Amino acid sequence: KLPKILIVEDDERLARLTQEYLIRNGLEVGVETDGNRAIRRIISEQPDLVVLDVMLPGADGLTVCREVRPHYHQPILMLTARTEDMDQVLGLEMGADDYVAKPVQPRVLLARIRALLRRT
Amino acid sequence: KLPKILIVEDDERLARLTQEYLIRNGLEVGVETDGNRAIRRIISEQPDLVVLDVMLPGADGLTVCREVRPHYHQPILMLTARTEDMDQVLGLEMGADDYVAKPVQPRVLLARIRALLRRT
Repeated sequence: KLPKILIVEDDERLARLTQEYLIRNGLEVGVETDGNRAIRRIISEQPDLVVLDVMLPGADGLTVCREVRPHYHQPILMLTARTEDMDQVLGLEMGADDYVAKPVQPRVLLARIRALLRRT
Repeated sequence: KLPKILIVEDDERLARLTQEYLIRNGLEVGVETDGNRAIRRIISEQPDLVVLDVMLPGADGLTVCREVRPHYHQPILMLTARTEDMDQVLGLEMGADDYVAKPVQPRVLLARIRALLRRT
């Protein structure tokens, strides 16, 4: 009965390294690399939390938020290299509960994931 | 029926400038400058959200957080110059829902406040 995390990240190698670390810290973690696939997968699998990049093939992160939010109310943590002020404000306003700059220290990501899961 | 914000910040001038900005954006905002006073004030006034610095006289931000949490369940956004990885993890683990580095752009702070209020 571990918390289920879905990592949505185009960088396959980065996604996996992040996945392995979170798994080592009491989380069950899956990885999706396509934005359109993420929308379908998030709605059907209903992860406890989504770690979401803004830049994605198929559908970008902002579009992923808009499309899943009517059917998915769990925390979404945006994790991206798109770190300008406008980008951050826009992500949050579109439905992300957090917006984190890459590269993120593993422990910091874990702490933010835990804090979000705490308020559900 | 505006959201009520309490800013807890030792820099009186910075606190006021931040207060004025948030007020201009549909928030009711108060300012507290002492950690010990903040604990009493947060518990009794029950703000909809607290903007909380780590560095405070009387009682530090982590202590304030620790002390109010059994009697205060609303969002706490830590806003501080204490930006080390360990500091961030500790703040979140202590009960903060967000942890933001100073100086923060006004629009970004507003967005984070709204996202946090959204999750109640």
